[PDB]
Amino acid sequence: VAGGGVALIRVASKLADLRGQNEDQNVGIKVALRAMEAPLRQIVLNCGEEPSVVANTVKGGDGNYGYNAATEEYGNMIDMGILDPTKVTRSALQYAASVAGLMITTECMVTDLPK
Amino acid sequence: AAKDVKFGNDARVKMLRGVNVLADAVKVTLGPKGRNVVLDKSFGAPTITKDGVSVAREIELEDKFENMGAQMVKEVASKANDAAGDGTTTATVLAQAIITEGLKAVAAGMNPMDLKRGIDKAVTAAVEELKALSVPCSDSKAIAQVGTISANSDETVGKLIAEAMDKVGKEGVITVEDGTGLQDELDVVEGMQFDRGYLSPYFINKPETGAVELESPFILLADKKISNIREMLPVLEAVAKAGKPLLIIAEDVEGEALATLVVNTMRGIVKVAAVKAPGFGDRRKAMLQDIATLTGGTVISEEIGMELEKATLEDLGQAKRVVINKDTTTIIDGVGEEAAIQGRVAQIRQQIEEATSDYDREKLQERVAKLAGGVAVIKVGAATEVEMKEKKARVEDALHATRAAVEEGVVAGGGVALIRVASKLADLRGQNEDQNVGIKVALRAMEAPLRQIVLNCGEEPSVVANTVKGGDGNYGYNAATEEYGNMIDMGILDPTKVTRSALQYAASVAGLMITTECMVTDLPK
Amino acid sequence: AAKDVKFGNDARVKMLRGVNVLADAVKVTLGPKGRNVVLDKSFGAPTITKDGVSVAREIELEDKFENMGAQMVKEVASKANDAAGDGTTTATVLAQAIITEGLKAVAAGMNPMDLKRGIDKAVTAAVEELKALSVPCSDSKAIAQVGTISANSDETVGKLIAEAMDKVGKEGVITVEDGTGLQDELDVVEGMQFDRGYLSPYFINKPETGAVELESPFILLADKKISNIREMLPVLEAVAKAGKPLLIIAEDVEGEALATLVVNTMRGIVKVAAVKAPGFGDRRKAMLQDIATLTGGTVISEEIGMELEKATLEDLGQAKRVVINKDTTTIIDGVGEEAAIQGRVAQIRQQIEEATSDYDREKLQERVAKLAGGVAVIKVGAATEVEMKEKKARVEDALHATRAAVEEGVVAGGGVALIRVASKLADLRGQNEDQNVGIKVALRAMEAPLRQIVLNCGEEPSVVANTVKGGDGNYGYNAATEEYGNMIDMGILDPTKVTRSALQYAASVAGLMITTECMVTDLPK
Amino acid sequence: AAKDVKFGNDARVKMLRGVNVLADAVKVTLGPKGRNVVLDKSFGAPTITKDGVSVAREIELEDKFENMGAQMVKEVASKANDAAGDGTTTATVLAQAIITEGLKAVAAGMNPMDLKRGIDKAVTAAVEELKALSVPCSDSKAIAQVGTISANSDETVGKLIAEAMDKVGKEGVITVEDGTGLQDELDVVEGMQFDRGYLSPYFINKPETGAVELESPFILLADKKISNIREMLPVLEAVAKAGKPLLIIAEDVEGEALATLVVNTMRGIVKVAAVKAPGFGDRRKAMLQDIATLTGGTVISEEIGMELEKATLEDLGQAKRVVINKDTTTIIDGVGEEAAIQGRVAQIRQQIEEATSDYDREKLQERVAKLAGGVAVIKVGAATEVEMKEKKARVEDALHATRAAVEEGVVAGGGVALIRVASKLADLRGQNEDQNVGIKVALRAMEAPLRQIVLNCGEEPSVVANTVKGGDGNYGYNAATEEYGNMIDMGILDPTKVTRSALQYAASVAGLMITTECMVTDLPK
Ligand SMILES: [Mg+2]
Ligand SMILES: [Mg+2]
Ligand SMILES: [Mg+2]
Repeated sequence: VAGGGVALIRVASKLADLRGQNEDQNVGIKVALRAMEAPLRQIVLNCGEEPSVVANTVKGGDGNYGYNAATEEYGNMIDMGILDPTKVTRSALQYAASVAGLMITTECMVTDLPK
Repeated sequence: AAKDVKFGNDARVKMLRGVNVLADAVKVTLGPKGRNVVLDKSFGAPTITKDGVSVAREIELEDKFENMGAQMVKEVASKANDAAGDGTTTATVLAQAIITEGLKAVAAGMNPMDLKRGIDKAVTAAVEELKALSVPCSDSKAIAQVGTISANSDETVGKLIAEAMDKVGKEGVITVEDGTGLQDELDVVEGMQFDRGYLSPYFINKPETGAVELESPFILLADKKISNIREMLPVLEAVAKAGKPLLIIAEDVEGEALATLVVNTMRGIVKVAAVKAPGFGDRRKAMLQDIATLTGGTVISEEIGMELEKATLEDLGQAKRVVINKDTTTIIDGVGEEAAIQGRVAQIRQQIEEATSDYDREKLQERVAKLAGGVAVIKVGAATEVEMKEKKARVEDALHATRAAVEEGVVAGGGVALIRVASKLADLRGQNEDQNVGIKVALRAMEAPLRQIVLNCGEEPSVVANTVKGGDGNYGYNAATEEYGNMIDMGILDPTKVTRSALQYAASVAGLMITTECMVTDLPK
Repeated sequence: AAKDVKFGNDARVKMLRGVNVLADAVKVTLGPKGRNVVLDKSFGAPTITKDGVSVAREIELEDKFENMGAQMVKEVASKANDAAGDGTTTATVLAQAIITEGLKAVAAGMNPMDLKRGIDKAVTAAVEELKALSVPCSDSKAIAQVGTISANSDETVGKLIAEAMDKVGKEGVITVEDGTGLQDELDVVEGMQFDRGYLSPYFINKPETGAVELESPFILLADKKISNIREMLPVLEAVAKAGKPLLIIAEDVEGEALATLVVNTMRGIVKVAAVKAPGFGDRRKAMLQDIATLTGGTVISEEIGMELEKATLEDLGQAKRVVINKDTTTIIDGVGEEAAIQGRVAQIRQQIEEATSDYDREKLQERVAKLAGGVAVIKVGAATEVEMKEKKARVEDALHATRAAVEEGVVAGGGVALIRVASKLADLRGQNEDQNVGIKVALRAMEAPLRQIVLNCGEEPSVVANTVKGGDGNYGYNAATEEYGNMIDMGILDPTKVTRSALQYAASVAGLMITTECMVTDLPK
Repeated sequence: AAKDVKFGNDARVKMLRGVNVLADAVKVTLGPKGRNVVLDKSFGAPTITKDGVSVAREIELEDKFENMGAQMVKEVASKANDAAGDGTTTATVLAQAIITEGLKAVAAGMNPMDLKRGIDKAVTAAVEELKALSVPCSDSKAIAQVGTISANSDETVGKLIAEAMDKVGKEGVITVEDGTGLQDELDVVEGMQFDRGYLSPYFINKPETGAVELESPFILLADKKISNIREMLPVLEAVAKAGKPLLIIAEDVEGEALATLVVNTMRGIVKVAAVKAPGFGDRRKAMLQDIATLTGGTVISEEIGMELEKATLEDLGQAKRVVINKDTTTIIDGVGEEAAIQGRVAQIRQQIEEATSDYDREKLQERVAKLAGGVAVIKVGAATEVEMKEKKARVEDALHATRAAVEEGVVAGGGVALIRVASKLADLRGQNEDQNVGIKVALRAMEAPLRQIVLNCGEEPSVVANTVKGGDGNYGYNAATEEYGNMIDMGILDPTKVTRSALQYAASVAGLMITTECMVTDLPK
């Protein structure tokens, strides 16, 4: 799939109408969708460009169209040769959401005393 | 007193921390989705306001260096409001932006003087671009539209202002007063206006407008400098008995005399205000006599051998109303006989024929224009007193906006005019690299107003700013409705004078602060 | 002075901490099982009260930001009591609930302005739902019932109020005085009432009601602004000799004149009160002559050339009693000749015939209604003086409740009306998700009054709230008897005006506080 | 262990503080009027040195972030000395200059990556300019001149080096040893040199040159990785009895085997050093056997089934001297019979005939050149032992200088070549403004060496720097004599390799440090 973090922002854009059983779940959805932009924005931030503007333009397009962070031009990311294995992007998201879900639902922590 | 002296970077960051407190306090109120500021009053409940000027007045800091920084920007930013009736907040936000990026550059080791000269070059260029972008406001239809937009989409206000400007002209004098019923009124009366403000800000009795309003006052006409109250006592006691306020127009009031009249008005033993007589030299003496004839008083000139001690309340002229602000004094409805005034006018026109110089003819022509022209008086009517006072305020505010619109036109509001103008000056360069940075500092600072407005709305400043640069002319972002289009058509505009004044004043103080190497103030204790 | 400036979340928590102190102090008194609050005075034993208004006025906090928070809610919550005679405590509890949940949402990163817009939309909807829920109070039977319920199940009070409103009408003026024996009295006399309150809260001599009562006072009628005490010395000295109190009705009393009169009354050398003249412009001059004919005084207009220094006792009008509060001035039993008043009335009924405008005839119809209508005077009787004063208080309190009930009807009390209306607005939405949260904040806040009442009773708020939502109409939980049923039937009700006013004022200040980004106050020391 | 983590600017100023301590300590020694640094050792009187390398090795800081800054610059600056035999101090002063100005730019808000790319572009360009400015050093006359200048104007040293290079060629191997009397000696012996350095810096027994020098050592040749010392014990014990040092040439020596050998050498129970065998794969196996034939030892290959435990003293080869530094190993005067070596050479020349590939022939030709070529040995003679050791040091130092001069030529010394090259790159630009600043940072940094030299002399850096830019070519300022002229003619020069290496290594770390956003280190605990 398209690399440079645009695959995650692409699929998040397709899931705007996704809802759950209640309002709390709906927020949980929007939290996840908004988090899927974090990789792209960070890549763009490291380049010294505005994350908001690039994220905005990438959402505008469809498919594997995105922002090549190296050359600072938009186009088909697969064609330009900026890609990731689907397994990588999938795995990264699922593992991220796994630990995030556990931490959000943590009410108690037990550890040894400072000294 | 022993002084605390700071230098260089140490001094400049103190100023910057001061300007930040001011700017950050005022800039929250900017735009249609502007936030509230709560101002404390230890005699009742606190004020909740979205007026950036009200907030600015309150700002004073404990650190004396930080305070100096805040007071410098306040001083200059307020001059924008004095000129155009708007854009103190804008001037403050611009100043913050220019100083912040200016000091970054100074720390990067660039010459302050070159930075200043680069900023100034970008501003001169930007002002010319504002002229180009400006849509004129000439015909009565347009005057009504601008008055309507300025008065919160109220067509009755636009109509009032247009009718008033039709009576006395575009360069005419227009007053606003309380109405006496539901009906609005428009009358022209014997009056005059000259460019002399109050001689103390402590005389202000209407703090909203920042002006002194005297109802049915006596006017003292002195052709001397009053430094002592000793010579004023027989006159002050004769007006205290008549129980009416007093305007003094002298060559100057200063020293003992000023201080005493400040404290008396504040305590409220006698309501008094003071302004310099208009002009200087021979022409001052002549204009004092013009006001004398208008007001039906006699000038008390020490040159023919009159003393202020022997002055009686017969000598003082009187009008229905006087309004003084920081720059101007307006005398409204003088009690002068039409015989005397028309006689004075005929006497001036005689001198125009005998005048040898062009300069002399022009000066005499602007004296006759004052006497002959008079003063328009808009009485604002409404159903309830609360509605009447509210509408009056909108009329005064719209009047100032429309006056400014007539002078220099209108440009896209919402901070769009500045960002548009800045986008046209990408290729502007200076004498060296340091000046080039000074330019880019200014151009980047011109986005600050828009971005802040967009930030207050809760939208991304960068994205909006980006889209607005894409278009051309008066195309911009309506922050209220969240749609792009022609800003003038959508009715979001500013007088070109406002935007111009805000930028020039902002760049003035910013340039001075960037080129400050030393500060001196009293020590904390 | 140097200021302390706070921003954003840091500022908003301070205000919330402040409102919590106010709300928590006042809300303990809410409901039939309300708790006592002990208020300290350093002249005697401390006061024990269940009056939330008494508690609120005492609350002032040391932290100047926290204080500003408390004073803002006090200011606005008190306007609920001014309008309807109840619901300051309710407004405070609502304000706390809206602010708390509002600020949680702001911290979650939702736009304050949208939250406000959502709250406001929920309120507008809720007010209409209150209109729908409202049971009218028209017939004199119903009036007596509401008066009885308001006066702590005393049927004598209900009868008194019903009989009074039967004589002077529903929109008639009704006064309450001390009785002269066991029997109650009811008399209609020459009188008037206009919407102008005291010009200084320091005139208040009956602090419980928060009102100025003057017994057999002279009334000064001046058609000018009084700024100096110099011009009212001959009149004040003439009033001191007669040893009667003085009411001043002028265009305005401000500055040194106001200050001097405030101090004089507090020292107690002369008892005086000042109010603005009713209306503005030409209509003011007319109404100032109406009170002149009623009292049997003459207006001291400077327009036809009369001075205040040449005003004797005979120029002042007089009445048997004047009652002034924050909004209203009532003139009771004037000494005007029936000939003069009936003549003035006939004169105005002449002008109604010659009136061209509908607006002119309705304004003249107001003035005739005041002069012709007069004022009802209830003299409350009892066995002892202690019982008499106690009953009088309940009559005044029930009178305001009944007046409000006549205007807008009655709804289920005990905080049930609010929770009922909130349950009907589950499907209300706004323009975006932020506004939707604003709605849910408001809806959830409307339960706060009920829950607090239930909490004070020692029952579970969530369970009761749950059951009340289950039912429909004016079915609710009687907190006194711990039974469910028709709240109106069980005699637990509020005037619709009270509940409405409390909600709208609560939402007003809450909306402003949520959209506050900056606060400015003096420095701790 | 728990870590201390710093980010962004906070991290980068720490590194700069660390680099400053290093650079400031080392840069005082720079130039002909360089100052002394006193280095404390707690076993005698302190060292007084003008050797910037000696100073650098001592520098270690308490603050762990500052230390990291210093250690990074040390690490790479030392690579300059490894390559060319000079310019660690120059590399350090350059690095300081690039980092200082680089971080000023980063704080001004310029993209670190672009700054780095601008710096790198300026350096690539500057290296090309150095090649253009370079005067070749080819003929034997020039060899002697450079050797003389490098050996402190001693013509005997220049001749010695020239005569040595005449014997074994320009790409020949040359050693320097202690003399046995007054006369100098030059002999060519059976030896070899390969590009593998010590496997631990703790093997260094000559800390001044930073080298391992073993006298009459045994050489162990193992075709395996040695991880455990257990397999080494029978060989180590046999060597301890003969009482001679041991060189281990294996595939690799790591883990417990390395650690044990490090501790044993530092204790001094057996003096031992370890290096990797040259090359990799099949080429490695062949070259191990080349060393075996040369030293007259046997390769212990586990491939054909030999164990290291059954290795006796006869299996080890021996030479008269081995010299190992960070990059190179030189085996001097092996005890291999001339029959066996010439036989091995003849055997390889046979394989050249049978070789099909050109790559194979070139690789075989390298191996023949090593075996057949041998090693030149200069024995330096003098009257006293003190004079002999002193001259020997100057010869070693001049030899490295001359070798470098032969490879890439010479350019103007005294920091002139860098300032000259920088002056020719004024019009160099990049892809954006950030890269342009990156270029100007680098060009301005290239002046740092000259300015520091001039500062140490007590003259004004800016004035001298200004004059040197005025001229062209190898015209510059002789800091010793305070005269301008052709720097090469005056005999103030540097090998082009030195100046090139110093600049590239300086820019290497400066680039990495500028583009650092996070640092991780252990806690102060
Ligand atoms: Mg304005
Ligand atoms: Mg009440
Ligand atoms: Mg060397």
